Amino acid sequence: APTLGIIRLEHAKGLDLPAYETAGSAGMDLRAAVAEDRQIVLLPGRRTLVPTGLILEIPQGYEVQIRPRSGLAFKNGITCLNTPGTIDSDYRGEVKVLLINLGDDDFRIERGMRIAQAVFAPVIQPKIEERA
Amino acid sequence: APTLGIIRLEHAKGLDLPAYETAGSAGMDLRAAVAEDRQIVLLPGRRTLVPTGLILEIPQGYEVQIRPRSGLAFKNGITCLNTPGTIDSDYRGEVKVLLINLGDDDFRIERGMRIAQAVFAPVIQPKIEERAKIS
Amino acid sequence: APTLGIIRLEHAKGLDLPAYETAGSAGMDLRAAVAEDRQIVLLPGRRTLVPTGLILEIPQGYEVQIRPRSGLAFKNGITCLNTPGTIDSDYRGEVKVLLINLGDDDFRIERGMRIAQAVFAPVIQPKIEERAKIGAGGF
Repeated sequence: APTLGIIRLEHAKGLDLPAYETAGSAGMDLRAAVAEDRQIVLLPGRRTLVPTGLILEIPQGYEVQIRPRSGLAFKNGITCLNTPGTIDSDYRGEVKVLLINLGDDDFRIERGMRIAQAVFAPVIQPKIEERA
Repeated sequence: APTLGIIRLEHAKGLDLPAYETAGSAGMDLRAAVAEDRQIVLLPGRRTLVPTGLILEIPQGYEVQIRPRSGLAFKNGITCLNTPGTIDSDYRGEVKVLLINLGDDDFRIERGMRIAQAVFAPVIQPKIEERAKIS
Repeated sequence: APTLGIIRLEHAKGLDLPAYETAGSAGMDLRAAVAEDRQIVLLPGRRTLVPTGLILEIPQGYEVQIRPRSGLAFKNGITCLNTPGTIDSDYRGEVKVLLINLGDDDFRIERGMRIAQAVFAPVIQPKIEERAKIGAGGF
């Protein structure tokens, strides 16, 4: 099995590492690493980039997809706007989740809230051949 | 090849099992297993769960992704809000599809309508190693 | 490595083909093949199907996923409405990207603009077995 490296930045240190819940799980929940005293309200129609405080180190040949939580999508109409979000094996910046409120409630985002799921997947760079 | 188990519930009566159209197909189309003599109305901005009438039995090591139907996205602005929806090997509920109307017309959901596609894939759980420095 | 064939239609003449930025890139950017000195102005809440002028010949056992660019989603609220758009190995039509504007400002699509990314990956088909009796997936 490949190894996924995770660095917790300072604002993610008090939150758990991502992990698979069971041997059957497809993904790992990611949480909002906003400050405890800086909760936000995502208004209907609006979008916001939510920090996780994580840097991912994905080996060559793999990617991580950032997918929506189904519960939040159903209950509140919240989703990830750029889904599935593509984290490259090459990326060493912080992973951030772009949420959009496509419902009609004023949705509160708080530190520690589960906001998305990460799925680790193979990816290939094919030879690209122009043809007639 | 791995085997995907499918249970058809009673309200899926008369609807075929999902199947791949060809050896080249990446996904299987799912249909709306809603009551036969009713149209469900999905107004602009609204979302709703649509039953497929299927329980999937996905073997450990694999997942199913639920992806949008392109034709309904183009023609009516309809999509799957939580796309790509993740169904794991633990899940044994009925598969439901979360549609949202991001167009300007009343959209009518009818029995048998194709509403999404299912893509079956292996899933990998990498070893998670916390690191203090960029490698 | 497998080979992705790309046939260029007339309106993609003059444009760079899709290519990976680095050896670690998961996706390669797709460009709008609208006529030069033509524009698509996409108003808030509207969707439009943007031509790439490319046909992909993907070999069997693989698919291409059309996914959104993160920068357009963040900066403009633009996304791919049918994401991830599946292109299978049987598909020989022109690739067209279905953009929707979920932001507040107009979004102007111009020739050559990078409007999506394509991710190439293996795909499998399981055997399907009907059963009578008996996790992410529920709501």
